Amino acid sequence: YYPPALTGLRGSHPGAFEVAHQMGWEKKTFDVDHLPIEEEYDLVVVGGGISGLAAAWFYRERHPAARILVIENHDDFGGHAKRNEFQAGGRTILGYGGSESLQSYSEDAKHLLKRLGVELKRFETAFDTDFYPGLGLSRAVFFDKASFGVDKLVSGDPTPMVADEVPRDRLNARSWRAFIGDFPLSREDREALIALYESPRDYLAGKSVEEKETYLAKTSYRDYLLKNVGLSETSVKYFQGRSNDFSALGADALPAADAYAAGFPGFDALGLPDEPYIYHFPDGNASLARLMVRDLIPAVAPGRGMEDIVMARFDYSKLDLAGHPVRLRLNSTAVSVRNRAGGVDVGYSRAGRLHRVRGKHCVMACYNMMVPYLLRDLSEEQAHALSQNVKFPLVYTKVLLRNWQAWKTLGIHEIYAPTLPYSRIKLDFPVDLGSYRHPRDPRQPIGVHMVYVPTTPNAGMDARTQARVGRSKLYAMSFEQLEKDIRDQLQAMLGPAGFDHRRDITGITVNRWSHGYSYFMNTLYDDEAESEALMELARSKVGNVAIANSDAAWDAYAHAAIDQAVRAVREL
Ligand SMILES: Cc1cc2nc3c(=O)[nH]c(=O)nc-3n(C[C@H](O)[C@H](O)[C@H](O)COP(=O)(O)OP(=O)(O)OC[C@H]3O[C@@H](n4cnc5c(N)ncnc54)[C@H](O)[C@@H]3O)c2cc1C
Ligand code: HEM
Repeated sequence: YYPPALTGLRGSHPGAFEVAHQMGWEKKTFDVDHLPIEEEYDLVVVGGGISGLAAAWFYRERHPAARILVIENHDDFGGHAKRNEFQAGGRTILGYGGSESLQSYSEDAKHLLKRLGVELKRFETAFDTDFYPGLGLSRAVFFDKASFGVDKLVSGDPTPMVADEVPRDRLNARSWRAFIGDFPLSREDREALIALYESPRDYLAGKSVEEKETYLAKTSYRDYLLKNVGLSETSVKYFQGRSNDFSALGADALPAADAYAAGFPGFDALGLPDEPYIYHFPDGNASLARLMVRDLIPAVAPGRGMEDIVMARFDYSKLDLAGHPVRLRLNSTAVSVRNRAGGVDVGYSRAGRLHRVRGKHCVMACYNMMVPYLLRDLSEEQAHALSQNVKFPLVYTKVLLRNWQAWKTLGIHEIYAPTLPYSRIKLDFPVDLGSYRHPRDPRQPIGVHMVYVPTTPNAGMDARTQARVGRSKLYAMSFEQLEKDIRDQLQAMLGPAGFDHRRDITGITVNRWSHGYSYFMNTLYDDEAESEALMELARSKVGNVAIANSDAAWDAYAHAAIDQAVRAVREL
């Protein structure tokens, strides 16, 4: 029993969500008040992600002898932080199923990393930052026939990005004029894009700095480019999907002020008033989850420290052993949380069967939108606040390739596709850590990472609706349909250099994050003071039940997941 080696439809896989959807969609309720209490703990944690795991860890630090149960509905621990594995040519090749890297922090977060043996500066040498640039490789843009008239792959992209692992002097980029000159657009559209970089103008002339800023927070980037810079509808399509990965929506939902702060073009002349993105374990932040699980339940794997975790062998049969004071219980959907007698009764469903356990304390570390269906003591106001945290769907696909000669031939290590389902397609980060060595030889297998976000661009939707509609679209897609999109797009982009998707793909893992990033405050649709009041109301302590998850901070980062766990534990 070893989830990390599974391929196919992963992420929120079949079996993880059905009981939750009976509560959320059908309003079925699962009461356990008539069942005997089976087990008793000091702390019961709902949700086995980084935040739930952190809550167990900090609670135990404060209560060394604590008995702790973690209830988790996926078939593996870690939530968004999942380890993916491939086998090729005798060796394991690692990938990240979701939460990707760390930055370089509260004292509590520092204290957690140190106690786990995570030295952040180790990545200065573990991340092979000059590997792809040293091979002469650059980032490219892929234009699709349907949108631009013809398929064209344009390399040498100098566009600077928010979470950039490439040293800026090492982009192997061309000039804006040279690079844009190759765009499959009319001469007029190319001149207009080029002038965007070569000859910025004050497109908001007349307005003071304060009025410009107000305007930019209430105007989408797309509209700013359309109405103020004057780019054509065909030009702006170049920008449509650039924000898909880091914000979970396209340029039509990106506030222009947020585009400015992300380094997007168009603002240099308005008169308005970086760190290497290399903190990446070979399986992403699943290492952080695995680190905590081993530290919490030492029978699961041997060793200690950030080096040997990478290839440590986890025995899942040791996760949920009684007597062991910390127990992690997978494939288990919590359905009921109720204060009683200075304790908390927790009900969960497992293989269709209901169970009841007790803790003195409870931390709700699951999706915040799930909490109203579980916590029976919520006022209507707080339940409603919780339900306003509408999470964004994302899909992170791992693809194993026989070789990557087609990438070498095309001179690329990463593609941006403005309008296709997958907007980000890249050879995986080259990272050597512990006994794991990143693939090096283009004749040999390598992992590809690629990001698909089911946005509905230019429809007039607010962000919450784009999120919910995105989930409807994902729900309506079989694994077969997802696989076709992968193979169709890889074939169209790499086909010209000899790629053959049927011959050259030797593994596919689709991590379906239907409930991906936490909601965050979007100044195009939300009022800041109202949004903050909703946030603080939603995470309010309820008796002996505290609420965590990154959701509780409206902030989709592993460090928010840790700090919300810390706050929750201290309240208890
Ligand atoms: C695709 C993607 C990429 C990301 N990349 C990064 C990155 O590079 N850096 C970064 O800092 N952050 C990143 N994140 C943010 C990520 O959400 C956090 O880093 C962290 O993984 C979230 O931890 P969590 O514990 O808050 O939530 P989760 O990981 O979502 O854990 C909550 C868990 O509770 C479970 N649960 C829900 N309902 C129930 C129930 N009724 N009973 C039991 N369990 C339940 C859920 O299924 C889930 O497994 C990324 C997120 C996504 C989706
Ligand atoms: C990949 C699998 C999934 C798909 C395709 C999916 C799809 C959807 C859709 C279309 C909705 C309605 C739109 C919305 O309100 O956001 C929804 C809502 C919801 N989902 Fe999921 N979902 C999945 C997984 C999960 C998981 C893993 C959980 C919890 C563990 C979950 C719990 C819920 C709940 C509770 C709601 C109700 C939201 C509310 O009432 O506020 N779903 N999902």
